[PDB]
Amino acid sequence: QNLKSTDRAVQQMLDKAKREGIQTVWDRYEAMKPQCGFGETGLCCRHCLQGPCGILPFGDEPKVGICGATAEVIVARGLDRSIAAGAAGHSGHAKHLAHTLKKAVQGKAASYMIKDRTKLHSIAKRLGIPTEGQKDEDIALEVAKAALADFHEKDTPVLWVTTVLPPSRVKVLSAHGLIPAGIDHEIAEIMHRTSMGCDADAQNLLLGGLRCSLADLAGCYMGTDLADILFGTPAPVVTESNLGVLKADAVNVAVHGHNPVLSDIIVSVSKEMENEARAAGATGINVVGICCTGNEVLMRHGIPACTHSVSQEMAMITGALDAMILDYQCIQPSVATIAECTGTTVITTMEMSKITGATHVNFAEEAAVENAKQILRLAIDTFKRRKGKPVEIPNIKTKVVAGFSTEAIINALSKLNANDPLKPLIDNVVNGNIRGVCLFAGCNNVKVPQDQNFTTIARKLLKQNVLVVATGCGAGALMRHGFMDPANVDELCGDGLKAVLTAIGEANGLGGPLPPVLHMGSCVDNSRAVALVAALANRLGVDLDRLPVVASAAEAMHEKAVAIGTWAVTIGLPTHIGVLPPITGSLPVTQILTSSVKDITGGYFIVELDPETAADKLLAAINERRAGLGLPW
Amino acid sequence: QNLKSTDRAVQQMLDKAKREGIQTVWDRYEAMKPQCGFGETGLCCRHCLQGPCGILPFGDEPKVGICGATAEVIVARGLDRSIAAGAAGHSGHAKHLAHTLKKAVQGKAASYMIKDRTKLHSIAKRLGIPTEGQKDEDIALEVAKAALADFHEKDTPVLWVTTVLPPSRVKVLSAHGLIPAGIDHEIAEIMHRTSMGCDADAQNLLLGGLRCSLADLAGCYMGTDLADILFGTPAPVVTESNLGVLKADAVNVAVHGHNPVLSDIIVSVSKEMENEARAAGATGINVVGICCTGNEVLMRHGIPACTHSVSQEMAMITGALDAMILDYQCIQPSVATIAECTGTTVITTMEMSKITGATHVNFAEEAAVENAKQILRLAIDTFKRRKGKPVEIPNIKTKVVAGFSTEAIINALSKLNANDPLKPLIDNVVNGNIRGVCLFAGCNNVKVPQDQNFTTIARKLLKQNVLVVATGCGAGALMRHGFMDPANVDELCGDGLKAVLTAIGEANGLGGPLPPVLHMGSCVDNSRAVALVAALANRLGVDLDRLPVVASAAEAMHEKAVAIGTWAVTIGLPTHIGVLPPITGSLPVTQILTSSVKDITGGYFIVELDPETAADKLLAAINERRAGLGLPW
Ligand code: SF4
Ligand code: SF4
Ligand code: FES
Ligand code: FES
Ligand SMILES: [Fe+3]
Ligand SMILES: [Fe+3]
Repeated sequence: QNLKSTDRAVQQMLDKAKREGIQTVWDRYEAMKPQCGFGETGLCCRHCLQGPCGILPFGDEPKVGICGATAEVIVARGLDRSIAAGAAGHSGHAKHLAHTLKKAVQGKAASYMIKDRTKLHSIAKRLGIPTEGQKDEDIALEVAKAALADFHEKDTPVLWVTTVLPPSRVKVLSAHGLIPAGIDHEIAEIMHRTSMGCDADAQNLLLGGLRCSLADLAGCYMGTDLADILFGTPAPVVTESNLGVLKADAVNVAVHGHNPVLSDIIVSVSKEMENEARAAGATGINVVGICCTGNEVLMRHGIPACTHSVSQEMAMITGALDAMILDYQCIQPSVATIAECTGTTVITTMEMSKITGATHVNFAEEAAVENAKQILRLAIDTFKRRKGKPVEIPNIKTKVVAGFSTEAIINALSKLNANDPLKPLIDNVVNGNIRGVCLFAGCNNVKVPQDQNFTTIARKLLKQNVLVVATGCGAGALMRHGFMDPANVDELCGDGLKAVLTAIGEANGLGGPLPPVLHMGSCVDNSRAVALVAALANRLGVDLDRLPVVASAAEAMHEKAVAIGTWAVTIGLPTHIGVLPPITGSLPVTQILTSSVKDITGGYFIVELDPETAADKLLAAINERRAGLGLPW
Repeated sequence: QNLKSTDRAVQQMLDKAKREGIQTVWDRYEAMKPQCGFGETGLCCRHCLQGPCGILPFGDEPKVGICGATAEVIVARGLDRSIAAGAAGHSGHAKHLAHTLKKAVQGKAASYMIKDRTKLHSIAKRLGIPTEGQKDEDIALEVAKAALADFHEKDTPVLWVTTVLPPSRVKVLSAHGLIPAGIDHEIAEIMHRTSMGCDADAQNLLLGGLRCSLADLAGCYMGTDLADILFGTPAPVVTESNLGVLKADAVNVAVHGHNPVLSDIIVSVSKEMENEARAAGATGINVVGICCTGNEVLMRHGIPACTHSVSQEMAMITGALDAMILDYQCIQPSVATIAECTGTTVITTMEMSKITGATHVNFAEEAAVENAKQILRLAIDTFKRRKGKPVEIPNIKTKVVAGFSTEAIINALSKLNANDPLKPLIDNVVNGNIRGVCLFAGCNNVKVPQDQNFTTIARKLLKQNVLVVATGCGAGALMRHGFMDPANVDELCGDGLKAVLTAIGEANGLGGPLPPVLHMGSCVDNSRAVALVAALANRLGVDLDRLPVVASAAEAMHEKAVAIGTWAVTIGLPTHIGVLPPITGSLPVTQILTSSVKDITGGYFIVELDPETAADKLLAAINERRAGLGLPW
């Protein structure tokens, strides 16, 4: 089981699944091997009914697609389509929040409201929207109108790109025609250009991909901003993670997926439904989190995290999960089958995201609280059905400190310098206490033993004094292995990083250091690390491609992660990916994405499947940036 | 060579290619076999880095994707993505025309103008735009603003759907939530819902696909309307087709691709550049057409058609093609390689559609005429370089009567009944002279011997008195085998159809019948047959799914053809596809698309690879509609 996951509770549940004959993601992976080399390398195209076209990586024919598409064209077109799909996911998340805010301030969804008015004012000022003498409701109405308008062509380019990156960075990208014209415009234009008999030049295609990745960034940043306006900006919180956060004696309700719009309401309504759950004979309603929706309610409300990503099925294997409430993205459709063996009620709520065999509750913001009650009532019923059943929850959980938004980080730092809060952090970079900054992002991938790359690379970087922040299921992997527990700072962090974490935490009324890794939220909250990095850039006078900041999608799975890696490259970062992406069938494209892109954006991909090597390479990139600033290392 | 193409000039040029060692689409196809069964059946998914996932059509494992995606989910998601790519192509075509019209009437692109003011007024009235007391330039400005606005969410659904279908049809589609909210909105939402861990219900996914296909329809209809405003509505014209339209003694310039925006300017400017071409020693500039751009200038200006689709390379094999001017869509990137053997200058003109090895001319509407001169000058130079070279143009050409827009058809019919022009046509349906109507649409596919399905099915339907109309490369296939030559009416058409064609043509000052097949334009001008069918629906009081109208993508290749077949099904038509689409790996999805979709839209797919069988099935569907109206058959 140790080749499947490094998580001990996941191993316990894999044993139970094998005992009980429940098929798992790892079993389906085992039945899939050997996987196809054409697809694995990118050398396969189906954008034509003349296809499929396979191109051998090496040897004799076939050497070219039927229409004459070369290997680099096929590879570049495939990658471009996956960037557009990732952009479309983060896009739809943010679009739906934009509609929710619009509905809220127009009196149509009373379950929603402006919870963060300082943020609303910040965003409106950054966008050039006038605040002075305006009603909050009208400022928010303008901010939502701008959000929706960034999806199409207009007078201006995408404001959630051009107003969130330092002007020098915007000038670099715009001299290469990389500034998106509208989010959905870019997605559709990718789909156009990559269809048969269109763009057939790898450089041209990859430039389009960089532009589309920035559309994805805009969607992430939009979603973050709007969820913060709607639901509050995260501040540091203490909670727990892993399967042991489940309780045999409560109604256990997992919120799963990505959009917090419904699950924040679920969190707030379950509090009221406590008394009714307890009339059914439960101790209460125990809302836990899975994947990014879970991270949203962990960041804002301290909801404990049950599990993430490749291991989501294992929550159900305990027999104590009574409801799994989905919205969309990264939900294994297998849950709906597995529920028939475990008694969990799987509930979808989004019209475009349904799974055959799952109960559907048609969620509308205009009836949010009503929907919530209905859904939790189903959960309560399911708990009744397992009154006295034996459950096996592994008694494994870690302590998690999280809620480190960029605003929270800046406030924490301001306790060391109120008038120039980024300065303490910059000072410790300059004197070597902080070697650089590494963002861990992305998901788990069944091909990599779960969390192994995240934890190995993290361990090496922390010993070398790299400040580590994390999002999405990368945050999830690090939190389930103790990396967000301050009590591990001694074992994990080199002396200088230890000193800075201790200084900031003791200055923040915690009596202890900050945790070894700063949890910055969901996959859309990858934009938060942009806002931090951008701010450092601005405070220092230099473009992003000169900062000792790096990013690692250590176990990337989802098309969203490919779009995110591509916009970490486009805004200027060295960007490790720890899973093989479908680029190795073409040397020209690999060369562009790992080398010559440096001469356009300053970022570049680092493709490295071995995590010790990947950590060396990330440390080398950080130290190259240090030397470029004239710093020691 | 006869198993490759049924076109005699294509066979001559295949012989020359084999002689001279030039690789062709058919050779690359031969090197591709045996093709992959997973892709061919749809049972393959790469929307995850955990992939590729192959699912055996039959047998043991693998039976499910790694994430638990079933076979019908994988198949439905693949098909949905190809509908969105087709929609994105027709979408971008129409978007670019919308921007061109906007630029024209704002004084920014003087090479463009309102050429059809009657059409502009029609469109503005159909859209609810006010015409009375308005400047043309301001009406057109409103019409372009509405065009651009149909790409995103707004007060209203997509007007190029809801104002072009009969209200009963709009009510049917809207009771199923199939009315698109914005063209690019639908494309992005498909990309969202089909990415990993989202929609996992085949019915839900296929309903999304129908909605996206209607976005594609909107894009087609928009593109038609705007090109008609900008460039004139086609009226009947006489021209020629096939390779013999090339002339050894002229500068031979092929316009190739889909957007007429540049090639109409090329047509008009080459007239002036005649004298300069003839100073180089040519007889003149001979502009010929390939694929849909060619069909646009054939429809409007009588430009002769050289070739289409699977056989486009053969134009270059003559050695007499001096320039091939591309915009985008269905251009085999092989042209750019083959040009090095044939001396043709391949010129791309669109920023998102470049081919490695081709000269790029950056075309801007604001400098259209200038760009044209530059491009034709390159053509002229290339002609000089082959002064005295031997060329082999096959002396094979057919006579083509074309330009049968819906307006042209209605005018022609109005010579038999001025006050009720659809009535003569309806009368002859009712008395059996016209059995029904069949639209041939789509491309050629290297798997089908070129034009064989189009010509076989056409022959059978014409003998049974079916009125046949055609677009795109289906129009191309029928025109190159004589089906748009009135002199073949006797050999081709049954007695009643012959009588109606003779009556209309002799009433239209032609002294002969109309041609056996009505050429209605490009792939976007598939919308023209909608406008005709809709009008018949409205004139008769019945929904489209009650008319004896059918559609056949007899040799479909491009993702655009899949979107077109899907919106011919969604607006209510029996819709034959003559190439295997990637649906056979899932019986549920095949059942939905060929049977149970009848109970939603009234249309259905007819998948039939044998053309004699396909013609039987199309005749049976037409006669089923006849019986449903209570007619004889
Ligand atoms: S677009 Fe080209 S490479 Fe792709 S399937 Fe079609 S013929 Fe093959
Ligand atoms: S989305 Fe599912 S079926 Fe598709 S590649 Fe990923 S794991 Fe396999
Ligand atoms: S041949 Fe395996 S990915 Fe297509
Ligand atoms: S396995 Fe051949 S299409 Fe993927
Ligand atoms: Fe996840
Ligand atoms: Fe074509």
